[PDB]
Amino acid sequence: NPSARIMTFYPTMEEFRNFSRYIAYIESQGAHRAGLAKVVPPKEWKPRASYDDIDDLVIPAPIQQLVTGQSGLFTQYNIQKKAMTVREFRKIANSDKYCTPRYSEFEELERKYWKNLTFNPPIYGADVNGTLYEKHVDEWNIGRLRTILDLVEKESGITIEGVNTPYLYFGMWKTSFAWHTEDMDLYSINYLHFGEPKSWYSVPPEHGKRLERLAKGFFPGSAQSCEAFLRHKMTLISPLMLKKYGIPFDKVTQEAGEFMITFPYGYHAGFNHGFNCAESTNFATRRWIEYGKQAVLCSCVKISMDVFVRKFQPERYKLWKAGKDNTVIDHTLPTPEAAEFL
Ligand SMILES: Nc1nc(-c2cc(C(=O)O)ccn2)cs1
Ligand SMILES: [Zn+2]
Ligand SMILES: [Zn+2]
Repeated sequence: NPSARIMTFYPTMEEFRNFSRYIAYIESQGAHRAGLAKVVPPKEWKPRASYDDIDDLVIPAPIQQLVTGQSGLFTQYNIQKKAMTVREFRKIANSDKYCTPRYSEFEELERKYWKNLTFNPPIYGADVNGTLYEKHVDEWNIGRLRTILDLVEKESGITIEGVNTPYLYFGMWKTSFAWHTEDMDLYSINYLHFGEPKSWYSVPPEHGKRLERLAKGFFPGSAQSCEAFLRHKMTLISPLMLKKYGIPFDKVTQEAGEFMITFPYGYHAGFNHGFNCAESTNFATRRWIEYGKQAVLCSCVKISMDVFVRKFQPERYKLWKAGKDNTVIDHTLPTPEAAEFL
């Protein structure tokens, strides 16, 4: 993948049964270079029979997304509103004031998003604790992926909501997710259960530092206030701005029934086309260990790396605790679990 373009994968039912092995396969294919990959599930796979029984589901803290800024540079302020049901959210979403405008091609809707981002603030039904998967679904179940991230809960019982538990996101037109990498630079999985599409922008992890540098120049007050202010998830940057400053990036639209995988240190941002619902959580592979050790956290979610270093890096353990671990990450290298596909 020399241009680090977003790749799409079509596993068979057999390939879909082992989650961790398929992540290892897409890395041996070079998917991790883009920082984002699309996975289309087998036609015989269904995580839920129907979504017509969730109208009374409560969104306890919906947020009004106020956006301030100009010239492709914006700050998003999330204003907590009173709790509302899925039914109440959907009615606002499909109303004359908040529904999706007319569009023939993506570029037209994308132009409309960047032109009207600061106007008529929408409501995002974000960070809802929960799952939409039926109990019996064993394949790609966001509630129980069985990766090495499970070690945190196994050893302490500690749960970090949205990180080692699922989050639901009820979107509407122009709802957004700002530029960020995951907590502890972990991997993420996002499934679009139903509704209108979700568009994504990604910056390859091998160019991640270029975006950080650009963000520091444009918001110097924030950079002096926090070591990793992009973790506040308030910064919106248009693709025209990334193009102007030579930041390599790619874009993709996720449709209902599709998965998106984000990779360690893979910067991403995007927006919802209209009323929809996504389910998400973080996960890990052996390659993540180094990212978690080297991750720059908010200085204004921290996972203890000790258990991971002791279990998967005992040879490099003594050097790390002393502070002499001078390991440099090669963002092009696939996870060691990919060896069988190479
Ligand atoms: N670690 C985090 N990742 C997110 C996040 C949200 C979305 C979404 O709203 O669709 C998509 C991708 N990442 C938010 S906090
Ligand atoms: Zn994310
Ligand atoms: Zn901070």
